[PDB]
Amino acid sequence: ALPDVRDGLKPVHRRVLYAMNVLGNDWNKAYKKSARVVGDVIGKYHPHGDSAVYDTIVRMAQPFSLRYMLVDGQGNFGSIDGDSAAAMRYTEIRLAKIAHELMADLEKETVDFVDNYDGTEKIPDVMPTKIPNLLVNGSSGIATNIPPHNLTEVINGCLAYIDDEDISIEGLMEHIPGPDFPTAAIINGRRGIEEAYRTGRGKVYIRARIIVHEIPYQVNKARLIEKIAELVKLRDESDKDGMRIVIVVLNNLYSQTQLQVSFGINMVALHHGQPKIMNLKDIIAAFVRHRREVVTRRTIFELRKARDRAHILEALAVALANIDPIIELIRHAPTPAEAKTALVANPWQLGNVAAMLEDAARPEWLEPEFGVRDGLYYLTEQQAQAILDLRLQKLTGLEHEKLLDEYKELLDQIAELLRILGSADRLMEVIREELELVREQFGDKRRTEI
Amino acid sequence: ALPDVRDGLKPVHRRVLYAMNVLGNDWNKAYKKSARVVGDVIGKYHPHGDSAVYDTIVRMAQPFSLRYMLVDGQGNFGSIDGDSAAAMRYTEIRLAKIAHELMADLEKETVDFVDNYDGTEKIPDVMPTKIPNLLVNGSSGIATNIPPHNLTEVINGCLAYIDDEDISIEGLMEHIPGPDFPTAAIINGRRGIEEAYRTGRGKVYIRARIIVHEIPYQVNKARLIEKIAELVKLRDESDKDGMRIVIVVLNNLYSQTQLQVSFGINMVALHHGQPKIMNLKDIIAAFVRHRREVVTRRTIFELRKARDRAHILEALAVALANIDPIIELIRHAPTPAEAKTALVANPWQLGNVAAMLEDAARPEWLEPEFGVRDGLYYLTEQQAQAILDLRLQKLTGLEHEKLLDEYKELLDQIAELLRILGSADRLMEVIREELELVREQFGDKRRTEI
Ligand SMILES: CC(=O)O[C@@H]1[C@@H](C)O[C@@H](c2ccc3c(c2O)[C@H](O)[C@]24O[C@@]2(C3=O)[C@@]2(O)C(=O)C=C(C)C[C@@]2(O)C[C@@H]4O)C[C@H]1OC(=O)/C=C/C=C/C=C/C=C/C(=O)Nc1c(O)c2ccc(O)c(Cl)c2oc1=O
Ligand SMILES: CC(=O)O[C@@H]1[C@@H](C)O[C@@H](c2ccc3c(c2O)[C@H](O)[C@]24O[C@@]2(C3=O)[C@@]2(O)C(=O)C=C(C)C[C@@]2(O)C[C@@H]4O)C[C@H]1OC(=O)/C=C/C=C/C=C/C=C/C(=O)Nc1c(O)c2ccc(O)c(Cl)c2oc1=O
Repeated sequence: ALPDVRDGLKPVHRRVLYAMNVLGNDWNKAYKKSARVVGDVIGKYHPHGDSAVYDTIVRMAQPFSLRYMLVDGQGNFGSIDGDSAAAMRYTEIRLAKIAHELMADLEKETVDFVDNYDGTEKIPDVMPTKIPNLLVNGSSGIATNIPPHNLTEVINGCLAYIDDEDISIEGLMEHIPGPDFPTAAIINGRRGIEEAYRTGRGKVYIRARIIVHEIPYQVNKARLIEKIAELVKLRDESDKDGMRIVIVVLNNLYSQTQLQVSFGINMVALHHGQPKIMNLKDIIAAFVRHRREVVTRRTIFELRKARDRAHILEALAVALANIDPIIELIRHAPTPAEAKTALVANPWQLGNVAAMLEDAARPEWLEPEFGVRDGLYYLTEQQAQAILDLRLQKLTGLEHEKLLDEYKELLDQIAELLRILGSADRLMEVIREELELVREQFGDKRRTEI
Repeated sequence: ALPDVRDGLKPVHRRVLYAMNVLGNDWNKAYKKSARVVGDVIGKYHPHGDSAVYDTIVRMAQPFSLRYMLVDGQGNFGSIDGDSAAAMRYTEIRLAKIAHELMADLEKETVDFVDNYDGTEKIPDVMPTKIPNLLVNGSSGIATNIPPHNLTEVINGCLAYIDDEDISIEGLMEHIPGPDFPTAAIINGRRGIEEAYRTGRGKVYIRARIIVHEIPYQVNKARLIEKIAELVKLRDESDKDGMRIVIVVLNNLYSQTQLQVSFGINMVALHHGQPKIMNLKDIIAAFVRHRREVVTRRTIFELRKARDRAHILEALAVALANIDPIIELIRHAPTPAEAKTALVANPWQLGNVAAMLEDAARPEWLEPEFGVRDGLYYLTEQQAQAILDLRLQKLTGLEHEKLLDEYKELLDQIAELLRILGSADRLMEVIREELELVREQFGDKRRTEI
């Protein structure tokens, strides 16, 4: 019921986006019918059959609901007049490009996973988000009430915090002057913004921009129009190219109608598994600390993966340099178990890959009796099984070359990853550069006037 | 909305059972949560989110609903008193053993498949059922109304029809004297049974077996009890070990209460894509004709599959008999494309598999320039790619032996399949023997007294 402070998501949102990721329902592939994603979420992650899962998909696609849409939707996803989306069998969805940034590096052991409801699947506890989504898209529930914000502004605030962790709320507000609604309009109550940013709680007012061009966030246009007719105890000329409501009285309309509304900001989020009231700085610090954890864990993962792969490739290169005796050995083995034991029994000469093979690339788990030792290769059982799994086409010149090239590139990736892990400065710089690139790729203009 | 005469299923039932088959949710594996199957059905086959999919799962598991349950359910699936099943996240299901007979040989091109709703999946149009499910489990909908029947009886009727296609309705009724309800009780109206079997339509009456031990099919026990209290302008002592309702008056109760109900038999099913009223003989003939189509198509499929596999294995055996020159060829090939062209360029000597290799096993699509020709093997490109895909462990003695043994068994399977396809007598005998085995494995005692 409360969003996680780190990714801004509640469980239902996270389960939806996760299912889309697992489906490969990517920004650069064909749309899928909404029903497919709904069915996957219901069966694997959120085993309830009411309207919440599809409702969440629909909200995440509506440009009048989310400041940065997380779902790219095609078809009828409803309108600001409150009409419903078409049924899930008709609408088409895929991940928005920015949703890939929310889930960047999820496959790289960057976040803890928890059991799904039947213990057959894992689900991330939180997304390894590059986007400060809690602030930029906001959240509500009945309690928390966090308005959306401009991504450029929020990223600038994160970077200012990284530069000076003692930055004041006033300092942060030089970069983040207030909320930014997808529906634009006007905010009127600067003290309310400051009190929210300082304490977590502050009430602000949102005013429409007689011709009405923009209305407050979360106001239903058709209901607004009916409300005006009822108080009159007007035409809607809006279209695809923008909103246009046609109607002294204006101040009166602002006084008794949703042409002005209050927004009670109440920044409550899950923080270390507990609900907590959080100010602007708490929220930014939590996001930054999350980036530190993610990037560290990612770098460790990549280093491990690269060493593991390089280790398998060493075996393959040695076998392919010793192809005749390898074949002679396997052909005379009664069974695959005996071939594997014969492979590991006696070390192998390195041949023309000697220079290429001769500590940085050794997996940390590899005991000292294995690997290159005195110009000879001592294979593990796993390495022997990889030789036994080699297809005959890997003996052709090009496939042999590709393996050697892959090994060489891994050696360079490993040296680089060690330099990064070994340097707090490098690691912090990766974090910053990632934020800055997010700003360059996805940052847009402010819409709401403060 | 109407069941297919051949499998007795409506689309929703077929989509449920199909999803369970695709999931591998088999009788001899662990139960899965109902929600998983629901989610898969909704996402892939039946993209509507109301109660129908789960309701269908629940009905198929209830021993008071289906004469032969198609779902094996564990947990609370509701009762004859009309209480609801527990929610889908709590109940556990797998296919009943007999449901595997309903879908036997589905993977062997035995039935036509149709597009699912988004054109990303195939769904069978009908199941290749060994079970005459329309009769044994019945159907209803608002119209068709077909009561359930005893499997032993119905199979005996099918076999009697196969022996004499001119069998009369009276002849069939020597094997099938009437319906058989899962809830037992008593049928009172033999003319109604005969008129239904002769014409498709007949009305019959079902009577409870004061102590009530059995009640009519589709009667809710709790509602029956309330109905008796209302007319009285009694205790339920039923338990896990059987039904027991405790209450001259009896005849009166039979006259004004569901201790007796009418069942209007109306045997309407889909037949060649059209709704048709069908008599007993029409229904049996349709099932038998379906078995003829299935077994023919299955036999053709197996023959094709076996020839295809044998053809790939011939290439592998020849390569493994020529392992040195094969390796020399591939090692000196600049790329896998050049290795493949070199493999196919020149025919191969047969070596010690000559006797084993030397028309019955040739795929029907294989042009005469390929295969064994004058003691030499001419490879296709596909066969060359299979050699290139061979893992080094296939050179060990045991893996080499397993390949040769597989080829030998395929040769014998192919000779047998040709004998069957070539003989209407053999083919009809397979059909009969399959029915008889169904009767032996799944046949049980009559429950309802006529
Ligand atoms: C507290 C509560 O509501 O409990 C519900 C309970 C009463 O009912 C459960 C339920 C309903 C119906 C059925 C079921 C249920 O469990 C049987 O599971 C059932 O599915 C039912 C069936 O009908 C069957 O009968 C049925 O009828 C249909 C189907 C398909 C299946 C079934 O045959 C069988 C099955 O057993 C769902 C259950 O819901 C849950 O467990 C969890 C709900 C989570 C909702 C989160 C909503 C979030 C909204 C939200 O965040 N608003 C947002 C914002 O304000 C918001 C603001 C800013 C912003 O940026 C964002 Cl992104 C925002 O995003 C937002 O989403
Ligand atoms: C004619 C009709 O009823 O149309 C329905 C239409 C009115 O409503 C459709 C529908 C309902 C709800 C929703 C939807 C629908 O399309 C949105 O698809 C929706 O799912 C809805 C949502 O709530 C969402 O809002 C929602 O609220 C919940 C979820 C999870 C998804 C959504 O957020 C979004 C989604 O767009 C379903 C739609 O149903 C169908 O298309 C097909 C229904 C087939 C039913 C077959 C029942 C068979 C019973 C039967 O055979 N009885 C049996 C016997 O008597 C019987 C007798 C003997 C025997 O042996 C057997 Cl086996 C027997 O078996 C039997 O089954």
